[PDB]
Amino acid sequence: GLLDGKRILVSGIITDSSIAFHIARVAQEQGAQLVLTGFDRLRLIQRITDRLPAKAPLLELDVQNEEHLASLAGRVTEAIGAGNKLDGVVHSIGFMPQTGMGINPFFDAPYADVSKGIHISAYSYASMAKALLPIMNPGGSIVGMDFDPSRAMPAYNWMTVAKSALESVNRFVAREAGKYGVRSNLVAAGPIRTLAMALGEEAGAQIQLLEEGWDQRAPIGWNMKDATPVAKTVCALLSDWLPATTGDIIYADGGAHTQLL
Amino acid sequence: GLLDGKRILVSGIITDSSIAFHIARVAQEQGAQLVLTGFDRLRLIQRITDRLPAKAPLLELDVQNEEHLASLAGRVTEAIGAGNKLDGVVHSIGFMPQTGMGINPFFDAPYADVSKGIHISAYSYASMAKALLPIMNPGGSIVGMDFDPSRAMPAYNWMTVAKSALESVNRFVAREAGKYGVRSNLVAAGPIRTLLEEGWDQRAPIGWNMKDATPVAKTVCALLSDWLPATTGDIIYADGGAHTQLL
Amino acid sequence: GLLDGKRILVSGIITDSSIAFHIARVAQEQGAQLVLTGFDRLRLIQRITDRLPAKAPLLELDVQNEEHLASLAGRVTEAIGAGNKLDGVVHSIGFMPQTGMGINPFFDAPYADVSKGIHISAYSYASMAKALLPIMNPGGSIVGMDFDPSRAMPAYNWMTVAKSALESVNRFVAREAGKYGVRSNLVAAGPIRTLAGGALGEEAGAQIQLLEEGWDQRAPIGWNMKDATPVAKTVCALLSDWLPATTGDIIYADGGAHTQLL
Amino acid sequence: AGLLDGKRILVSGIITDSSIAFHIARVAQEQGAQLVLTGFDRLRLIQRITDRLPAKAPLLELDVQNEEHLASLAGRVTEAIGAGNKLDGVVHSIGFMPQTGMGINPFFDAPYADVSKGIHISAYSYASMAKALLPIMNPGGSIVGMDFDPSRAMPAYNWMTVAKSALESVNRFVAREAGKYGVRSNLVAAGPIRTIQLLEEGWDQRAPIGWNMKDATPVAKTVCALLSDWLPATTGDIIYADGGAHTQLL
Ligand SMILES: NC(=O)c1ccc[n+]([C@@H]2O[C@H](COP(=O)([O-])OP(=O)(O)OC[C@H]3O[C@@H](n4cnc5c(N)ncnc54)[C@H](O)[C@@H]3O)[C@@H](O)[C@H]2O)c1
Ligand SMILES: NC(=O)c1ccc[n+]([C@@H]2O[C@H](COP(=O)([O-])OP(=O)(O)OC[C@H]3O[C@@H](n4cnc5c(N)ncnc54)[C@H](O)[C@@H]3O)[C@@H](O)[C@H]2O)c1
Ligand SMILES: NC(=O)c1ccc[n+]([C@@H]2O[C@H](COP(=O)([O-])OP(=O)(O)OC[C@H]3O[C@@H](n4cnc5c(N)ncnc54)[C@H](O)[C@@H]3O)[C@@H](O)[C@H]2O)c1
Ligand SMILES: NC(=O)c1ccc[n+]([C@@H]2O[C@H](COP(=O)([O-])OP(=O)(O)OC[C@H]3O[C@@H](n4cnc5c(N)ncnc54)[C@H](O)[C@@H]3O)[C@@H](O)[C@H]2O)c1
Ligand SMILES: Cc1cc(=O)c(-c2ccccc2)c(C)[nH]1
Ligand SMILES: Cc1cc(=O)c(-c2ccccc2)c(C)[nH]1
Ligand SMILES: Cc1cc(=O)c(-c2ccccc2)c(C)[nH]1
Ligand SMILES: Cc1cc(=O)c(-c2ccccc2)c(C)[nH]1
Repeated sequence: GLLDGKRILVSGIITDSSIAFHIARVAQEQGAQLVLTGFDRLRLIQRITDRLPAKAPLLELDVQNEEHLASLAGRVTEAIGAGNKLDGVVHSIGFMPQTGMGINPFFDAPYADVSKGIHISAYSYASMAKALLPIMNPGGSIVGMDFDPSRAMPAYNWMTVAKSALESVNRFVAREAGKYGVRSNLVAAGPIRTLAMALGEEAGAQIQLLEEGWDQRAPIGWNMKDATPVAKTVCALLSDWLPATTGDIIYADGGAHTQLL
Repeated sequence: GLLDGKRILVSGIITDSSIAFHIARVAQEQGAQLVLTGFDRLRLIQRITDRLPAKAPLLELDVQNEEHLASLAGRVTEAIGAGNKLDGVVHSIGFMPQTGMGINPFFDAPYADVSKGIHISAYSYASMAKALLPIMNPGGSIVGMDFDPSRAMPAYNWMTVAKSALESVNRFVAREAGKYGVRSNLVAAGPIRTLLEEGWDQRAPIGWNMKDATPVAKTVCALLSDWLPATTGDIIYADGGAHTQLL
Repeated sequence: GLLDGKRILVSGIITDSSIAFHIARVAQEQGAQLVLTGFDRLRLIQRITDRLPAKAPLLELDVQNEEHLASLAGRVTEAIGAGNKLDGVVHSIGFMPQTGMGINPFFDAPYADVSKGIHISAYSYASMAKALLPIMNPGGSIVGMDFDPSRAMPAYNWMTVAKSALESVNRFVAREAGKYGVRSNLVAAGPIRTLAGGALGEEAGAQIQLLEEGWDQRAPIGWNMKDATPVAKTVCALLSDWLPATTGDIIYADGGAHTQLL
Repeated sequence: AGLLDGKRILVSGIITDSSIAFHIARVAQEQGAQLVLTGFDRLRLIQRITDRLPAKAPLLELDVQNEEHLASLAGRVTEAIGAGNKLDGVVHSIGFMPQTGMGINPFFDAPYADVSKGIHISAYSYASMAKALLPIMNPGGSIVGMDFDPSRAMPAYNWMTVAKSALESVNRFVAREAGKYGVRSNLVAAGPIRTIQLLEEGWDQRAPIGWNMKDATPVAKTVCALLSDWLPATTGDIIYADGGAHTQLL
């Protein structure tokens, strides 16, 4: 069991297609004891999380709510049992209003929308670490989800900016986590056909070119309908097998980003 | 001169130590016709800009004020004259509340403070391009100020995250600017004493003087010129070559 | 164990301080079945490899010898048994004459010396893959050792150039390995006190001390140069099935030093 | 009042009038630079090509694989520019890779002897030229080399990619040496030029300001900008004159 006896917090489950769902499933398969955090539709998330191989407490967490962050540690402790701490934290949270991601021109995203997206997608990574590092064990691991933002691309627009910011946040979180003997890293994954992944002919064709370029580039290929390789990479970072890796990005994209054509 | 007859907008002058002040001075020395944008203390900024070698109209621009952005192009046109356009735009705007940049712990910066900083330091680069690209000429150049955020460091804290965001914004602005025949780039400058640093002069193969902004100002002018015509969505490093050296 | 039943080739053992020795030890502890390759002093290497927790066949491999590479696959097959293939290959080979790595000025390294170093440290990664990919299994993993060469530094000189070339070789090897369902990655490690101060004199002794001490200061989780286990563990992670979508890439086992400025 | 007025510059790498070096030399001359040219192997043919440049320039023989040429190069340049005068700029536009390590030939089928000759000419020689010409270079000087972005693998480019990865590393070490003379060292990572169809086509779409492979002037202009006094704080670095394609995914 890769994660045998490890207590791990998993945020970001909304559907069974969610990257977090797959992380949670693989982590449980690998012996982990999870705590799950959900946003807004908690009774709907519970029906989904009931599909996971093992039972796990579900706690409410809106990263934009300062009360949820202030009480999160006390609530996790109550769930895992007093005297027990977390060995891992998984941030699989992202959000960008349609104005900043999709068909809307780059220049037409109002800052209020961009700011909500950066708050949820990038700032919250620090918010979660701030809240959960006091209840984390030495040898611990914080993992976040990334989509390589080193180059501009169509449609992604302001979410590309939020990922650029998240990569910077990660590096600063590693400085803090280090003080606790905790590692902080991001998994930069290739495109995964979640429920969200209708937009019209132009954008439908844009996502087809990205998805098709990914598999051509990827020397080992890229299956967008399979989230298991991503989930297994997060679990590798949660394990004890990458003990000298922190403030870094691990690419689970089939190698696509290392190839030009 | 390097920018003879070029009409260039320069934002970010507050003191004579400001990076923008040096860009403006070197650009004027190189034949550029300037339009200057100031923020908040406009009568004070006019006292300071009067110190440059040539006269230049001063316009108010608060990047957080949507009215200023909506009228900016019409106000620049009025200043340079109807029928004339900008050949260059310089973004030398940055801000981060003390909670997000300095001795305050990284985790203690409230998001409202971080958001104001990202708005001013990163989002505004797109706001200025959106406002000024319709009144820009083919062959034009938009330049922004950067401080290499690729690796974390002490104190820079949330301003590093704003810089990381600005680098991403610049790559997207280049896609838009490109439709107008305009280049968009950032100058990742070394530390400058304008109103962390010592290792820079050692690391830099050609050295680094923090008390001198002229090498940074010159690089911005090179990017504003016609001598880097195939460079866009990129970062030019004017830091004495420190970022390429480990020790 | 992490590598239970996996047949893995490990090159680069010369002493028990060797990074490869630690990879081999951790891999055996994790259930791997090993084949070991040695250079020049085979009787010497056999004495060291006898210290590993399990017995493993030792084969001769000089990466500059074309006969050694041409017969390597047939020799590995003979050792693991016909009908069996490798699930992993570990390249822990590096060399740079004193002329190009150390106190000697950068400009004073003759090309013949630079070329031998690039041959051993960078070209050989492709040579090993060319030789061992026909006898590798889908799901396989080739791992190479790296030292972050993205920025220049004192004394590393031409070995930085060899690492810069090796990083490029790896990306091309991933294109080839990919056709076999094999991944190809590098572990960019922080400095480790292997067998290979005072020897270089005052000036350079102090230079390598600042470089080495900068790693623990920069690394948010610290850096112990007297410990190869974290590096060995990362190689094993790359050899496992837990990074299945990572290829042509570099994994940094440096305490996170390369992500920090100061 | 040209960009490079009165600057004495060495330009290596002219073989045809399609050569990137030919365009650097032409735009440098147009900008006031006094040039010294170095040629390889077919020197009488290289003289026929340089006679097409705007101004007269001495032509010297330089085979980067020849140790005698490198050892005498400085003395020969000094003789050409005049005793008491030094170089303000050096341009390395030299590259070579046998067909075994670049093209349709499988990556694994390139023998090391071929790879080594290519790395010698394309990467090591950048340090060889600096070693030879830095003693005869002025403070404020500039050494520029030609690059093709090797940060990601691609088809055909094969071992040449590895040579450019090595050259980028050599450039960073040359900056440490050049720095002692008050000299900068940089590379121009240029987009593709006709001096492969997917490279050449994919480039103009991705590049926000477009990319014309039939035009070397934008590349020549960037080299001249690096040779000028307008990038005085840039060393050990790479300037991308590629239309901006490398900053773009699609
Ligand atoms: N789907 C892909 O192709 C892909 C690729 C790379 C990276 N990612 C990243 O993976 C992560 C998860 O994406 P996914 O594709 O699994 O999508 P998803 O829609 O299943 O999950 C995003 C999650 O964020 C949560 N969330 C939104 N606002 C929140 C708030 N205020 N507080 C707390 N939680 C909030 C949502 O409820 C949801 O659970 C994101 O960071 C995303 O950017 C996705
Ligand atoms: N100072 C350095 O060492 C250094 C190094 C690299 C990059 N930079 C960057 O260079 C730029 C200029 O900084 P500086 O060092 O000249 O300092 P500064 O104090 O002179 O400049 C910052 C400018 O931003 C302006 N500004 C702030 N909020 C604004 C708003 N809402 N609307 C309009 N203008 C606003 C200020 O008035 C000022 O003119 C910044 O973007 C900074 O991040 C600075
Ligand atoms: N020691 C460090 O601090 C450090 C840091 C990062 C990377 N590395 C890398 O780790 C790898 C192994 O080095 P190490 O530190 O364990 O030292 P080492 O001396 O044990 O390893 C180098 C190995 O290369 C072998 N070798 C040399 N020439 C050969 C040839 N022609 N054919 C076959 N094998 C040959 C040697 O016999 C030796 O086993 C190298 O690639 C090195 O660059 C070392
Ligand atoms: N053409 C492109 O698409 C392109 C793009 C980016 C970079 N480059 C680089 O630009 C440089 C010049 O290439 P080019 O496209 O102008 O073609 P080219 O063939 O005209 O230039 C290469 C030059 O190197 C010289 N040379 C070769 N071996 C030599 C030796 N042993 N000693 C001395 N000189 C020697 C040749 O004589 C020739 O003049 C190369 O470094 C190349 O990699 C080319
Ligand atoms: C390829 C890709 C990357 C992402 O980050 C997201 C994403 C963005 C916001 C919220 C959730 C996922 C999507 C849908 N696709
Ligand atoms: C080294 C350095 C980098 C910067 O970005 C700024 C800066 C930050 C906000 C506003 C103005 C300048 C400073 C003062 N120094
Ligand atoms: C820090 C470091 C990096 C290296 O690559 C080697 C090395 C160089 C050549 C051969 C073997 C190891 C050493 C000793 N140290
Ligand atoms: C795109 C591109 C890159 C290069 O390096 C060369 C090249 C290779 C060897 C010698 C000269 C140029 C060419 C022709 N094209």
